[PDB]
Amino acid sequence: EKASIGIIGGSGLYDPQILTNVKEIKVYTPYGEPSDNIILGELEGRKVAFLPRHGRGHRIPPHKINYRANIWALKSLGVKWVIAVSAVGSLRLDYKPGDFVVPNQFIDMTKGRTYTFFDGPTVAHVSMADPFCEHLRSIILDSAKDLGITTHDKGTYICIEGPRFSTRAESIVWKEVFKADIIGMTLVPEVNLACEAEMCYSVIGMVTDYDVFADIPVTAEEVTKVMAENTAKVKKLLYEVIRRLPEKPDERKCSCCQALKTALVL
Amino acid sequence: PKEKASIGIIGGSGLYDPQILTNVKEIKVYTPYGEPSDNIILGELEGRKVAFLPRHGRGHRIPPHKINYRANIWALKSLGVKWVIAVSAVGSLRLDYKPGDFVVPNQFIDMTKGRTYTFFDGPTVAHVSMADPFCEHLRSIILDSAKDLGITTHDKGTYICIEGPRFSTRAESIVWKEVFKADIIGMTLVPEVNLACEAEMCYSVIGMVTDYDVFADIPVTAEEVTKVMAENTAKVKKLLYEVIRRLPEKPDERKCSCCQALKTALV
Amino acid sequence: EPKEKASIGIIGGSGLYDPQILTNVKEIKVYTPYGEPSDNIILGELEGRKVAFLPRHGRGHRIPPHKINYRANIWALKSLGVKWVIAVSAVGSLRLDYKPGDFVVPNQFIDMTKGRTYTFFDGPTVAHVSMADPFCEHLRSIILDSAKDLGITTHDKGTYICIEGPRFSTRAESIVWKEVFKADIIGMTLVPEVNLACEAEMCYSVIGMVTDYDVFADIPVTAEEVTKVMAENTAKVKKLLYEVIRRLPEKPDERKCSCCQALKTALVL
Repeated sequence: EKASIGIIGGSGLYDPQILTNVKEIKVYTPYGEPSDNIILGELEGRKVAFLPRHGRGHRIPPHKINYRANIWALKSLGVKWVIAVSAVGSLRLDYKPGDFVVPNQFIDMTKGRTYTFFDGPTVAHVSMADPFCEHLRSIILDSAKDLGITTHDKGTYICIEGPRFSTRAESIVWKEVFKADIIGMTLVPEVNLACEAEMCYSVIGMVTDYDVFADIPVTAEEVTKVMAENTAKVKKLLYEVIRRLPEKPDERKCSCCQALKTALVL
Repeated sequence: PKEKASIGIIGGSGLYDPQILTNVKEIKVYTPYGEPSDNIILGELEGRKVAFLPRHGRGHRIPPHKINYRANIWALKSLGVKWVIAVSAVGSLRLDYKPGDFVVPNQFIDMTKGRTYTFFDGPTVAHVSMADPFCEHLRSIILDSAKDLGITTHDKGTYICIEGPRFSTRAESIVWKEVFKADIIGMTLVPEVNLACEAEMCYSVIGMVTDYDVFADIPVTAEEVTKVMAENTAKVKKLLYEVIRRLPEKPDERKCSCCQALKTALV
Repeated sequence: EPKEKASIGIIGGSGLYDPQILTNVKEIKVYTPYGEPSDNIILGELEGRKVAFLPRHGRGHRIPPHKINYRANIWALKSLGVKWVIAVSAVGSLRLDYKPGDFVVPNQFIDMTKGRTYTFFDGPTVAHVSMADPFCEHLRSIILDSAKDLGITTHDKGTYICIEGPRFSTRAESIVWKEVFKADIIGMTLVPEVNLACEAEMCYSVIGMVTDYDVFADIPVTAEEVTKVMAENTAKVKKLLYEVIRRLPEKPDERKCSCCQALKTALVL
């Protein structure tokens, strides 16, 4: 009924043969219900919570995910580290399908989501100049290097509304104009909320395809396919990362861990 | 007697021409999303069953951001529509696309902000590909017809869709043109085009240039759009009817990017 | 007994309002077709000028930017007869020469908000107001003439990029707002306030108070650093504000007011 590490990804990242106290729980939140029941497990004495953002059978599209419930639920369990795993399209020929990316920045191009837990009467404006948690980013990168997994160490993730994929003119713009490196649909508001909940959050992006600006454009089908072929990789990465996580992130290396001290308008 | 049409026309009122269409009948259709912008007008043109649906409603009482896009596209699909010719007034972002010229865009950039973008809210998740958002089969027939009629029609273009209803700010417009490199601008394309694609229809818009956006003698006005529009409504109707006369029964799938959109879009 | 009236509207933070310079203070509550305004409106007189103060975030700043009832606020001022609307707002800077403590009277904006209500016209009357020059030039020049006479540093032009918030920009977003969109300042409340004021045919202008550089700077913008600096310059805007009000003609000059006759040409017939 407690966990310090939260894993938000796809189904199956859950490895039942390496996690000990499995347990499934349902948590009610002031925002309705999470994408699914949360799976609690133990890994080397580390209490972990798995929450597939699309639900177990991938029934919830990006624009319908109850992001507030998911992040709130994790927070209510005591989660401090959140490792978010996401399939992403690449906007540069050197970030190739199969490669991983641990972005350090994002650009929000979503349109009708709920972006914050603060709707009033308490107004807060969290700083997100460096939106991700550096502590978790470097452990993920350290682990990726030891495991020999190709992983770019920086990158700007442009989050679009979806569900449809980008138009070729849009994609040229994301790449040439906004200078984004990778593209997806679920980062925002997940990352905003995790920050406002003062969690140390980082995303591992798995490059599935070149976006549009390429040879044979992105299909929902090729994404699901390349994903499977690299799910095994992230599971290894994931577990190795969890094995190395200190009990709490270092505040000096966590931009959002004290986000609220300076974000409330008083 | 099941009411059917293979061709859908979405534009302004008027396009529909009383005694030009022969077996005209008005119908109201109920959809899982509420009601379409207006009753649909069914008619025949040389044995071609056609459905007209003015997206703003007959008296133009519905603004761009309030259009029930899902109801409109779902209604056309339920009637058996395969081809959808969308006609829209647009502002030009380049001195060579002039008021009076038409444009058949091949791309778009979506800058809208609070509309409903899809028919797929769950539990079936779908991510339709839109690299080439329009139906090439329809675009070329429209261009062929334009050429035969001698109607100036640019054969490509990036349509940037803004939320509106207010028109762009000069700084926005400089960005749409110099940065985004868009060619024409309007407010109703998205999500109409997303939805038509998800409904696996062959869809293409005819943009009627109405004004230069902000860089022009006097900036774009709603009155100016309505003015130049009428002056060219006559041209689109001719174009329109010529296009319909030439349409094959079904679009050629090899030339229709969305005609089989779902086979590959479901997760 | 006499109906509530004001020709000037001030929308900003609490604090601009002052008991010693506005004479017949009266607090009123106005109901609108959109619900209620961010707070009760404070009516007062300044040199025989009837003024209305409306703090857009509410007196205790309990309403965030994305939750403000912009339609109610604008409609309430309109119903009181307001013709000049001076909007005051804390903003971040996207250029090193626009410094904290400087003021800016923008002449352009770029809307990057995402889920707000942008217009009073949802049908059946469709209207597309022109906004090529979004602000009211008449008010802008009076503000600038007043700033110059008071010796208050005030940039006379600028593109305000409005973001959805409430979280502050990412460093990658800020580089894009600055290098790509070329915006000069950044804030969260301009749109749809400015759209609505224009559609109401009001002569509207914002005085932006630079509070901080945005992420491309010393150490990134914090909510707390905007609170600290704002206060240090609230005194400046109050002087500016009052001097501006002292000079306002009865009605703006339509030839110097892009939105004052906005509806004549915006309705679809």
